[PDB]
Amino acid sequence: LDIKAAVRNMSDDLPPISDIEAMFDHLVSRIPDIVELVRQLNGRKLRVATMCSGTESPLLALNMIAKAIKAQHGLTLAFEHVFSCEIEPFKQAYIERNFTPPILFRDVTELGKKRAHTAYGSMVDVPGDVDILIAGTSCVDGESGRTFRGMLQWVKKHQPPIVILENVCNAPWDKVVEYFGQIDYDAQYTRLDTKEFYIPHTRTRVYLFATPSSSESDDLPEKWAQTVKDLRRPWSSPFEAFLLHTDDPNIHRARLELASARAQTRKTTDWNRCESRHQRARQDEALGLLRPLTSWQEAGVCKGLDWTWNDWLLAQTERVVDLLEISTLRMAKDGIDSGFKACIWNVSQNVDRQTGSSKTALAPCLTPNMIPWVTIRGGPVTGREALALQGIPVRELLLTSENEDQLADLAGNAMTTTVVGSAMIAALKVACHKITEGANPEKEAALILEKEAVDDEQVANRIIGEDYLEHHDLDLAKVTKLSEILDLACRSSRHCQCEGQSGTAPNILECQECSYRACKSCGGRPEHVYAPCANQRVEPAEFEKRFKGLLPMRVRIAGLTDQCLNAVRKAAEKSNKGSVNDNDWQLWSTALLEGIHDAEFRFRYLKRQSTWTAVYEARRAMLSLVLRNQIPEWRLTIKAPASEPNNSQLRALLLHPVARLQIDIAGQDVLCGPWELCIPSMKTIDIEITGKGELLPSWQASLGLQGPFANTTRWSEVEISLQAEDENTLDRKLSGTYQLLPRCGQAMSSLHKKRPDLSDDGLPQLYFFLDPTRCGESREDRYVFSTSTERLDYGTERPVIARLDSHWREGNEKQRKVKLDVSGAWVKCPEAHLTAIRATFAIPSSASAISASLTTEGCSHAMALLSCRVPLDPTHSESMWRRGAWAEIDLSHQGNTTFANLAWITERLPPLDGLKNWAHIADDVSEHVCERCAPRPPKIHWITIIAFEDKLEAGQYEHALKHRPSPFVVQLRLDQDIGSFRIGLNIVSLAHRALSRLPPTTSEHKISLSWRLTPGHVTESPQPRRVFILPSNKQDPENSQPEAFKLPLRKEQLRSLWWMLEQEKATGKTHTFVEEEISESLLPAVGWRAEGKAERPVMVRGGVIADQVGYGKTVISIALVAQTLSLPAPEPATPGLIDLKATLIVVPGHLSKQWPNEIARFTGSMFKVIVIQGMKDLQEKTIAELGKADIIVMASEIFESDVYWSRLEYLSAQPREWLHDTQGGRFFCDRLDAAMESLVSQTKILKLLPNPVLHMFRFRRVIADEFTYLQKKSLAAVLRLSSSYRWILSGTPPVSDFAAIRSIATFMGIHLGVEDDGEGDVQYQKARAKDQTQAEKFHAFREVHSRAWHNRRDELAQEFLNVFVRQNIIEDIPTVEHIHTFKLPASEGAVYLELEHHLQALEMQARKETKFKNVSQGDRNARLEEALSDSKTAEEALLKRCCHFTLDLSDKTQDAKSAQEACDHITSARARQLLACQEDLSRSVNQAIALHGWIKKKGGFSKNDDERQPFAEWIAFSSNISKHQGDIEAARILLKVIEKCGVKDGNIPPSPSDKQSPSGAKMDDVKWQLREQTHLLRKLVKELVARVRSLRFFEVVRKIQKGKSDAQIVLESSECGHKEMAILSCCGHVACHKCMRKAAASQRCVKSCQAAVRPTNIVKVSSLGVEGELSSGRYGAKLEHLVNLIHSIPKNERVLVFLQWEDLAGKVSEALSAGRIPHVTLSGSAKSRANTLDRFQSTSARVLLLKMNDGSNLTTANHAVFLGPLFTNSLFNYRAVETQAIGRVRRYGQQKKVHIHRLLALDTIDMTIFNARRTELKEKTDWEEIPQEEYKGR
Ligand SMILES: [Zn+2]
Ligand SMILES: [Zn+2]
Ligand SMILES: [Zn+2]
Ligand SMILES: [Zn+2]
Ligand SMILES: [Zn+2]
Repeated sequence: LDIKAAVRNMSDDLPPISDIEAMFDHLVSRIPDIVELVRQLNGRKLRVATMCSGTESPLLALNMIAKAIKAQHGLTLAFEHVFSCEIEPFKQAYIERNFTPPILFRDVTELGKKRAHTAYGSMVDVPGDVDILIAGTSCVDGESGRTFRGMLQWVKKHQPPIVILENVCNAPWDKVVEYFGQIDYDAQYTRLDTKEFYIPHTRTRVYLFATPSSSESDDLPEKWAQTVKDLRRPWSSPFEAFLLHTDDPNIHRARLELASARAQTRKTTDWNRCESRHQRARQDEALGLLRPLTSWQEAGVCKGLDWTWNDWLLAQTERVVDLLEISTLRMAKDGIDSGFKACIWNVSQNVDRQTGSSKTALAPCLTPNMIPWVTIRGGPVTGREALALQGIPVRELLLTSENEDQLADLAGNAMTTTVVGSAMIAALKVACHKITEGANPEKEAALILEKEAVDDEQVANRIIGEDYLEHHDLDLAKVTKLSEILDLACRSSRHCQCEGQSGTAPNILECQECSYRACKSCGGRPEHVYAPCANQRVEPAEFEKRFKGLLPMRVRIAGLTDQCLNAVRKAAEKSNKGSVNDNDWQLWSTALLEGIHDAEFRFRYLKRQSTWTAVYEARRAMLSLVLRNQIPEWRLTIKAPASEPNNSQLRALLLHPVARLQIDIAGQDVLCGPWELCIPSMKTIDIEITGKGELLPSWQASLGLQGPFANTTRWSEVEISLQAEDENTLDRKLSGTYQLLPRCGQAMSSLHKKRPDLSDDGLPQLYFFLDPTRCGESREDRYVFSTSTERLDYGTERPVIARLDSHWREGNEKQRKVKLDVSGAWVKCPEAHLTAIRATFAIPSSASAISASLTTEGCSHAMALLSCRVPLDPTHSESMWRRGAWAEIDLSHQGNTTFANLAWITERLPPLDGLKNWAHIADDVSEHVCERCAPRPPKIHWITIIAFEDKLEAGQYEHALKHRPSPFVVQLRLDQDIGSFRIGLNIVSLAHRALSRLPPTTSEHKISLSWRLTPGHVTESPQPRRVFILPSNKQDPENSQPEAFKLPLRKEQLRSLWWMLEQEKATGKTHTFVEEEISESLLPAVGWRAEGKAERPVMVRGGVIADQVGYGKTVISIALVAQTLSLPAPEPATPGLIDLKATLIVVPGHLSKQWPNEIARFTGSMFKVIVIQGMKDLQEKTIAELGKADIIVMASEIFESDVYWSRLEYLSAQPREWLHDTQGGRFFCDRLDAAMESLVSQTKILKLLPNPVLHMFRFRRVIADEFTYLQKKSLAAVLRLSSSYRWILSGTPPVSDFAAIRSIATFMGIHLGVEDDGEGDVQYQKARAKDQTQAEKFHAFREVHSRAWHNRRDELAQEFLNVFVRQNIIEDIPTVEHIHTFKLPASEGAVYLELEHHLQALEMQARKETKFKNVSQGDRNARLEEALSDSKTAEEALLKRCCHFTLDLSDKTQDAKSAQEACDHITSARARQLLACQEDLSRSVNQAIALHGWIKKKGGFSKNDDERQPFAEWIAFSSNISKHQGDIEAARILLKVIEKCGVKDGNIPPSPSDKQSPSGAKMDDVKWQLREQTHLLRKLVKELVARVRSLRFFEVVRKIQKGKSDAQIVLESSECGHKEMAILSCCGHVACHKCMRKAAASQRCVKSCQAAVRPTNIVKVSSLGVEGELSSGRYGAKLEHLVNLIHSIPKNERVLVFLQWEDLAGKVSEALSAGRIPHVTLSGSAKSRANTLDRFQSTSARVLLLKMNDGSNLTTANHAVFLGPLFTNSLFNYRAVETQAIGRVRRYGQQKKVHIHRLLALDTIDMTIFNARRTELKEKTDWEEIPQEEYKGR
């Protein structure tokens, strides 16, 4: 066939091919002329050089070419990756991990010179000779081609014989060939399609071979292209063969970070431009306006079909989510059910860009800016799966912390390996000559044998030990022993699709008429009849082990000779089934015998799907233990031969399993019973479907399609009829009546359930539904009639009973003839048997035998941890084992496959016990690093400053890191029929690694190295951050007294003072904290994580108090200073130093004026004090001036001052511009490091130095009084200076994570952690990743840790906390509550009453604010919403209006000042919006009439009755008062439509008209645009109706509130025939309560209201309010009760209020002056809130007006007065801000009785929220309530 015809949809004759090795094997089998390259090399080594290739698809393909060439012709050709270039750090880390090029450069522009920088920073010379070169997508771009010309300088100089490019179709290719001809290179570009070379991806890219000119009269590129376009072979395997399974540890992890990321967390764009296009499409294809995949409301309110990765759908945008709906509807109406056909959408493209509904097996182009969507999974294409569509093989990949966008970059800007391999092989073949052969074979072969002979010894001597005890022989027949296992299986199997392969989902729900289990969170759109799940859950980790003990490992089949089958068919011939044919029988029996004979099935893995299953791989078949809940069994499947066409008669008949083994429930053994064969014998039978029952909307109708699928009916039952014998031959008695289960989803919502019948009593339930084939035309999909409905996987087949014809679908007909087909007849077989089967293994089982034989500089050797011996068959054996000598196996590139073929051995071994605890030699030699296990990272140089790196040290660091001992070593051999493989850990290497990462100190301590090994380690799915708890400080004895202070210590500061004394004393305590640096190494598949650690004990005196303002931290620290006085406990000293006995405090600037005044207030005069503010005090006093001083306190700005650093460098003997920086980053840290190295020498030399620096000399004590304030520049200052004891004081301790705890511990002196920049948050990583050298940013991606190595550091941080960190946080005081409740005055109460129902009418909750382009659509929003003024949401406005009456608070130009006078403005302004509505409705009708006439100028609609017009039918229906219109609402529509244009007829031109058409032209654009105008007009009609209905309601209630003759007259307008009466909240419909309760229940009042009404709306007219009762007119009733309460307090207390609304606070502050309660408002100034709070707390102003979110001590304050409940989103944040401020007043240090007051309104949303808070807060956290007592005071 032609290539285009073939690649449009996959050829059925090309064999299915998905293995990249088989791809390239076939490609080499194509051309046999490639050996000419072997010859023209003559023993040389080919020289490749890629540039910006991305993922080295070149080298992947070329390795596979070399392996293929050897496989066919027995000829070896080698090639040496001379150098690669790549710019992006994560890309080059990926390359270095997965390939290890010997040279890897930064940028191509540099490499036109004699040397360049490699990725590391080595600056090696450019190589100079290559043979083939490949540039890429990223370099071909005087600025545009900065890279392209830079690469051309390389090409011109070095003249490579072959050059290949790769890029998009739309590139300046002619200019490329011009630039090539500039330097004499023959170039020809051609475009080629990825789908044309073996892969079902669709990508077209443009290539061009190059070669130097004048090689011949021939033009080489033309012949090259002719050969390349010959190398075409279309796709034949669906993209479902390149996809990983859904429950796969790399995909389920991808689902889990999505859920976890959502668990941590607003950006609203308007898609109004494309919205009209979406509805236009829905209108055009006649699709409905439904949303059947995910019913989406807003950005993130959607709800998928429970199996659809819903946490991804929540994160998309509205356009994408809607386009998914439009796609599923287009794919519907074509007989195709999306979600059950395997296909893929790329939904980033706008609507109508693509035709869509393409060939299902194919996949669109996966551009870097893609948002793909796998249909049948319900989720995005995982990046690892986008890399396998580029031909890259993904098994042995190393990925370390890549995003999905960062990895989509790689997968999109890649080279399809088959395509580049074809281009290379044609290029090399055509340009085979002109190659500069070496042709010296034997001198090279000698070196080849030299390298092999030296490494064959090197691997054999790497293992020491093996004298450790061998352990008892294991037999593979561990069949050691009933249905308790089979029900442990049910209790352990999967219950929520989101569970995966080891997960527990709370609140499982199980259905009836079908057993579909799902979690309560992700379940309910395909909802169907649930009930909670009964059974309790066993962990699968615990189950699987009991299962493993039940299983053999190698099994074989005994029976099934030939000619036994030849009598198996005889009995079925005697029986009524019949044998259809003999050709198929021969072709089947043949391939069955070569699958059974000579095959030892080996155990591979266990599937934890909703049913547990075990899998056994052979050479030519597979075996599966199914372990069903009912009828567990074994099924055998035979692999069809690899070289078979897709439409093969053999391959087809070898698709379903071929043999069956019913596990005997009686028998306690797994393997037992008879074997039944599925003989291939297709059968023709005739059936009679009958449709009876109620008719239901069809599947398409339920989706809401509007074409011929507008309304279509299908039956609710189906009565199936089969012939007697034609029933008896089939095993299951399948004739009955099947009830449809529409809520129970399936393909086309088709789940029919068998009714319970007779004699099928104990048997699984049989379902009948539709199941598509994941590929192929709609007419492929059929009815399954099966016994299971589980969501299967690729390569798993459904065990079905009989299939039905493919032309049934659905209907509503009475009965019809249909053809059923069944093809597999099972027949008994007793001759089959399944049979299980001097092995050893050297478990060391002696943790000390290794430790004894361990020696220093033994890093070269691998201490043997395990050995084994197992009998294999040397025949039909595979090449992992090596005959004769140990072969090592490189784990990084072969470990997954290796350990996947050894699992049948590895899962009989016992777990390595005796190794969990760690013990080893002690007092080890310190600082003796290996410099082979742990190289010294190079010194980084600094010089607008760029982090430069030292090239010379970089090269040694490179070589050393390249040559490091692999911590685990695996070796295998097959000497004589007995395979022996061993595992060894390089323990001393781990210890040497951990030794290096532990910085040296001048300590008299010696570390101890140790090591441990833990089995069973499993990779960890994400959990949330661990919170860090601080221990209390009350359980200890209290220090007696300070014997100096004049004031007591309140009995809760004594218990902490004793704690500060005991540590600065440090009784006993050879060492306090043990700093532990661990290093690890993973052996994944076996599961061992072997970790070795170094411990250093350190003894340090001090801690962090971490206590909040209003606590006597200052008092307690002056106490600790007084106690240890004249007591010279600190022993050590630098040999040259100026140590004093003073103590130092570091405090911020505005808190320094405090501290000496508290010594003065307290004892004072018992020790000399010096405070220093400002630099010109350090100049003032010398060293002997500063002498004889006990306590010194410094402002933090002294370090931030730069004359301080000038003095520091002057005493450091540095140049005067050294240490002179304005940014204070990592560079200034080195400027400190060198200086501090200088200080020790300077002070070692040699007083009264006039201007000393604090950093030069040593203290008795340093106290960091605030640790979170100290800026990033001045923190480094306070981290250096030395002291005998270390104290940190802080109101807020920075204890949020490890990176925050480490900042404290560095001040302490501990070294609990090391930097890695892979542990912080995504935010925090960036602020440090801007300071990284370009090589460090690369080194971060190179190595990654285990998420257990972080948890252990978390544990060590917690252990640091529990020793050095205390916190005093438990009822201090009587905390009483006083719920004050309002009566509604109805002077402003009714003002409130109109708001909630006005907002109910307009149904607007919040003001949305987004990007509006349409000037006449955005203003209609800014005006409609304008009534909810000065606020964000309905709750906020309702609270503001229940606190105080006012239309709106931002505009103070007009002031109501009274309740009725405010109602006046309410009525006036609301009539104003009514007129605004009618006048927007004015201009809109005119524009509609004009656009209507725009059809008329063109002339009719091409027919008198071409179509009904939306606008026309809206007229003459909105133009009468007949029906579907308010009693009085619509009479005001005629007054506005007729005045423009009268009766329906004519009036084509408008009476005023400015622009007849805003308007290229389509004549359908304006048509459907007029339709949109009709819809908008209907909308506007609705708001008019609401506006007038609410107006009538409010004027009615204001009538009673006025209480006059009009009130009584319209009171007697009851209209209910009666004359106590309730009012409708929607309009004035005063009809009596007696009938009107039934009116509101029946949802229809007596009138011709107009809209349905709720019984909760009703109010009693006598219950509205009484007038003249209380003067609630001057201000809000809340404000006057506030005045009353604050009057009622005694004058001597203190009051604070919160004011949760700052807008309301402006009015509250003014109204408080009416009560004349002098107040502070906490505003009016910036940064002068310090004086705000110093006021009235130094001693005046009583009451404070807080903000409820705007560290200060409120100890003077006694009464909190909340003034209305706070409005907030989450209960967590509610309680956080609620216990906070409840904490601000009575935290500690208070000698009062705290009272909490609430001013709430009885009939108001404020109580509606208060009840919601109370009735839910007591359940969660079991929050402690406070006693409630009525405030009587004064
Ligand atoms: Zn779920
Ligand atoms: Zn159900
Ligand atoms: Zn070492
Ligand atoms: Zn009545
Ligand atoms: Zn009414």
